[PDB]
Amino acid sequence: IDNAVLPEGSLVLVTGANGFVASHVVEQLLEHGYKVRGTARSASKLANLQKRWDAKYPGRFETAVVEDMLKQGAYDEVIKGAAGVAHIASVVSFSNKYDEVVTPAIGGTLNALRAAAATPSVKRFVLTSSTVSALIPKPNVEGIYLDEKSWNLESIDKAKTLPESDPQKSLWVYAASKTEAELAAWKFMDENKPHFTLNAVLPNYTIGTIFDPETQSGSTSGWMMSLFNGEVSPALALFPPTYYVSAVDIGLLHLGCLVLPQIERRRVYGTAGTFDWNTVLATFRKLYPSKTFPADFPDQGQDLSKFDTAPSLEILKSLGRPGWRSIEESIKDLVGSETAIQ
Amino acid sequence: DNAVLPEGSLVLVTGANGFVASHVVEQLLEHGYKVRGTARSASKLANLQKRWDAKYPGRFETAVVEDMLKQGAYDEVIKGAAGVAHIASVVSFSNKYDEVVTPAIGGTLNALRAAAATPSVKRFVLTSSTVSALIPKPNVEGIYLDEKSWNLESIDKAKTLPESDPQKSLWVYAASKTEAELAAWKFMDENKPHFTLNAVLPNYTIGTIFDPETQSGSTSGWMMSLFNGEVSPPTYYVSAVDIGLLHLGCLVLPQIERRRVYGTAGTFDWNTVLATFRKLYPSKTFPADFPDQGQDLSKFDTAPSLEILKSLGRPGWRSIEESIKDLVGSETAIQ
Repeated sequence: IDNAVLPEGSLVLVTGANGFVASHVVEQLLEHGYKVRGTARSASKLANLQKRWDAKYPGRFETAVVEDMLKQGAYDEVIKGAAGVAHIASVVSFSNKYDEVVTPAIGGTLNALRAAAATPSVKRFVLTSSTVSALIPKPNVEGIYLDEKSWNLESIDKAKTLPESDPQKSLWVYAASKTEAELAAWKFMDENKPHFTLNAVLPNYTIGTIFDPETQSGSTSGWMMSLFNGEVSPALALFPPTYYVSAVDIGLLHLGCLVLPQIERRRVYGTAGTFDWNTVLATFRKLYPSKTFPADFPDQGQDLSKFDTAPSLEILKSLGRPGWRSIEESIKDLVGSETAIQ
Repeated sequence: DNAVLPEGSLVLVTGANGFVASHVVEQLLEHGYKVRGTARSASKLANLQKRWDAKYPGRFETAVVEDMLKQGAYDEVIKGAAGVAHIASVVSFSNKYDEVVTPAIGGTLNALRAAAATPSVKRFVLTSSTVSALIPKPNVEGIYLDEKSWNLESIDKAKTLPESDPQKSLWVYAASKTEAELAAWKFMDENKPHFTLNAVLPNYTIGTIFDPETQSGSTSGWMMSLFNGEVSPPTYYVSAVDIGLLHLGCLVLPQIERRRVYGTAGTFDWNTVLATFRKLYPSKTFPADFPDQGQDLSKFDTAPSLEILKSLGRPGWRSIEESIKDLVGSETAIQ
């Protein structure tokens, strides 16, 4: 990558590297000649992915264990030698209680940022936020344009007082946690003025290959894979139409945020195009004509929102892509195509 | 395609001046049908007659029916009609159960008798309500409404509730709608007439008010009063255009016979409405959010409704923001 701010062969720390989106960030870093150190709560969580990257990119990926993401000093050992950091602000919804979900998301982000501020070698930091830090997808709402100034401020209070019976409450709690974490990151940058530059990537609904299905199935692509296999969730039919984005493209967006000189203090939207479950089902049926699939879902309406994707397309162009990968190609990355083996 | 009423046929719409009825009329006229619309006086239809004379020239005609109950009331106006849409409206000039419920049944039975004596009438659609199935109550699990659900409870409740009960008028309205729809289905079974009956059961209808001077005593009229800052259970909304489409499908679609068709698009409360008002009119000031009304946990069997909408060219229910926009518009800075 010409004029890269992180030299070729530099080491990037990717937190939560076992996660589905994170594993695509790692893969695109490795694909472009960078070394990666990936953290997980236990070595077992990375063993399969470690096996894949040792085969695919020998000697370029290393597992690092961070048992407590919140503990002070948690990243102080693993960050040493890193020229960049990719922190994925993951949300653990083991509970309905706002404080149990939102606070660890902020706390993990601040901990990673503190570690970077104490490491002079770190030059770039990329935070994985979400489009929910701008808005919750709402079908058939006109006049929604999201840009780098759009913030989901409402989600913070809304997530606190929604009825438990509301089918969308978990989505709102996830939105509050992503919003609060991204806000905390930008506030950290302004208050502490650290030596590194921060960028945020805001993926929407990421569709792509699941490298290790046994552990990565609790992901956007994992849910789509369960649908492919004939599973239907009641929350599935109440999910709003939204934007998809290819998992490779999301990995590229993080790579550009880490290495490209023209990308500083940006919020980069991962929003390729709109979709609903019936477009997914139609693509399943074309890719596997012999397979039986669930029936079409009742109409969920249409997403009329639009996103300012100018820095995203700039990054994609700088990294050699004509534009967004198509949903049909993205879905094919996930489920493959029907083959008659002879 | 395959409409059971020929294209260009005449439909009699009773009470055509009413808000819901006027949307039934508009959707019939929009689809190339002729409409004869009745009202208690010509004055109640003059404004609507002017609008439909402009929008659909020569396709709407006013007919005066002073007494909806009197025998023979529809004998002239029904002649030549291939369909009848009777809106079972409820006149709440009184709290007395007998004074409210009895005319609702009597008008329905009179319309049905007129259709039974007119061979040209092939389809009859009755405007009932979701209150003929249930009265909305917040935070009740396991409520599923289907075409067998009947609000039998409302009949006794409406007669003996205390006057101080804030819900008493709603229960009397529920009893009138239930008793009228029951009477219609019982008429079909006892008299076995030549035409087919369908019922549309709207919930809270939201849409454009064609004639504000006369149509404001409606669900949409109440919302417009809130929009204008007046404050005078959570339930399902439905777009007024969708309700008109549901009546049209009940009148012309071959796949729809002896059905109770729910107009129930999605749940809402007044604070959802106020939020939509504030977004549509950022400069305008509106009433404060209401105290928590609870949540509507009921679900409706909307299978024939969605079949009708699909057959008439729609992807599904019209959205609440689109429906509220139909009613109040959006803020404009005129240059």
